[PDB]
Amino acid sequence: RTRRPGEPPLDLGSIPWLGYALDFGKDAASFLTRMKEKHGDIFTILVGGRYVTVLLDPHSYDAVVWEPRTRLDFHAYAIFLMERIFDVQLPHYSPSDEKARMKLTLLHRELQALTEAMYTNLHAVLLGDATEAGSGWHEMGLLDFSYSFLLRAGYLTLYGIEALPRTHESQAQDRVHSADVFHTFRQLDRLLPKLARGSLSVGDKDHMCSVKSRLWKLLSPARLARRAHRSKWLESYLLHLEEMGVSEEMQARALVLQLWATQGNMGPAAFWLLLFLLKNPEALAAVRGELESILWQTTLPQKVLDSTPVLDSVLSESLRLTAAPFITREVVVDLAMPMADGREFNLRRGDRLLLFPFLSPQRDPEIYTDPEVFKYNRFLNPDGSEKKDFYKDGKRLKNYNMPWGAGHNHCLGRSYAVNSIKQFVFLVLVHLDLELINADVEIPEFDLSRYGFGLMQPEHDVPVRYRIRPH
Ligand code: HEM
Repeated sequence: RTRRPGEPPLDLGSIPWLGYALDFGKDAASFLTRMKEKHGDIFTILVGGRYVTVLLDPHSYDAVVWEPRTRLDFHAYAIFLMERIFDVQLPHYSPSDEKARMKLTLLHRELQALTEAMYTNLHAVLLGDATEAGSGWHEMGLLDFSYSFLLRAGYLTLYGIEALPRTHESQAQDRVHSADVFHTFRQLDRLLPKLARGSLSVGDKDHMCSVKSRLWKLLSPARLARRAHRSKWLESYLLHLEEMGVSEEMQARALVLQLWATQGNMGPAAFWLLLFLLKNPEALAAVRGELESILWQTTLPQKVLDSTPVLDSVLSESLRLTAAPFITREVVVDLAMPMADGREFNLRRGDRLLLFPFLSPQRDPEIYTDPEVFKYNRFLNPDGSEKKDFYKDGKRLKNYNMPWGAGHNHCLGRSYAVNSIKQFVFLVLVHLDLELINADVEIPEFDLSRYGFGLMQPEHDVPVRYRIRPH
C-alpha cells in the first residue's frame, strides 16, 4: 500500500493488518474526529485488513451516493450483514428493484392506511397497558417505555392483529403477544454489535441462538397467516420471497430481519426526543403549546401530522444528535471522485468508502453553533417557519442533516417513521403525565460500540414515572 497519484492521504497506523480496528470499533466518532484533525476531509485508513477511504466533506457526498453499483456498491455489505447477524441468505436479487417495490407499499394510499392503523395500535397498546395497570403512577425506564410502545404498535401495524371485528379479548391478546415480541426482540437488539463483529462468547452465542429460534417461530409465515389487517408492506414482501422460492423457515428469518429494519430505530429516536424535552423546559412548553392549539383547533387531528413546525424541528434536532449510521460503499472499479471545491481523488478497486454524516454535517461546529447542545428551535427561523439554510466553507449545504441515509440506500419507511413518532409524542404529551424520577439526571452516554447501526442507544436507561393524566 503506497499512494498512487491523485489518491487521498493514506494512514496505515501502528499495528500490521489490524490497523485502527480497535479504535474504530470502540468509539468510531471520537477516532474519526481525531483523523479529521490530522488529515482533513478525506483520508484512507487501514482497519481490520481493509483500506477504508473516509469522506467527511458534506459538500462532496452527492458525487458518491448516487453512483451505480458497477462503480460503488452498497449491497455486498448489506448481504454480509443479513447473513452474519440474521442468518438470512436469499437468492441473488436486484436491491434497486426491491427497494422501489418496498418503498411504494410504504407511501401514498398505503402509508395513509398504515398511519391510521399505527395511531389505533399506539393508542390500544399505550392506553391498554395503562388501563390494565391502573390509574396511579407507574415507574419505568424511558427507553423501555418508548421502545416498548413504538415497536409493539409498529409490529401490530405491519404484521397484523389478533382480530378484525376488533374485540376487548383480541386487543388484550395483542398486548400480551406484542409484549412477548418486544421482550424477545430486545435480547437480540442488545447484542447486535457483537453479532456483527463475531465477538460473542459461548454463552452469548447460545443465548442468541435461542432468541432467534423463538423469534423465528413467532414470526413464521404460518403464524402470520392467521393475523388480521396485515399490511400491504408485509403481504407483498411475502409474495416477493415466495417468488424467489424461499422456504417458510427462511421467510421467517427474513421477517425478523425486517422486524429490526422497521422497528430498531423509532423507539430509540423517541426516547432521545422525549428525554431532550424533559431536560429542556422551554422546549417542552413550545411542543405542548403547538399540539394544544391544534387540539383546541379515535382519529388523530390531521394538523398534528402536517402542521407541527416546532415538533418537526424537535425531531430534526433530536436526530441530528443521536442518529449515527454509516454510509458505506465497496469500490468496485478504479475511479475518480470529484470534490465540490475543484479537487479530485482516486479510489482503488477493493477499498471501502465510508461517509459519516453524524460527524459532518451533523456535529460540525462550523455548520451548527455548539453542535453538542440540544437546541429545540435549531431548525426554525425566528418567525417559526422551518429553517432550511445551512452553510459550510462559504457555500449553502444541500445535505445538512442526514439521519435517513442517502443515495439509493436510504430509509424506505421515513414518512411512516416521522408520522409514528409524532403520533406517539402526541399521545404521551396529551394523555399522560410524564416525569423524570430525578429532574437533575444527566443525559446518559451512548453505547459507543453501536456507531454505524442507526439510532444510538443509551448505555443505561433513565428512570421516569408516568400516569394517565387524572382530571
Ligand atoms: C427514526 C426512525 C428511522 C431512521 C432514523 C431510519 C434510518 C434508516 C437508514 C439510515 C437506512 C439506510 C440503511 C443503512 O443504514 O444501511 C434505513 C433503511 C431502511 N428503512 Fe429506516 N429508519 C427509521 C425507521 C424506519 C421505519 C419506521 C421503517 C418502516 C416501517 C423503516 C424502513 C426501512 C427499510 C425497510 C430499510 C432498508 C430496506 C431493506 O433492507 O429491506 N425505517 N433506515
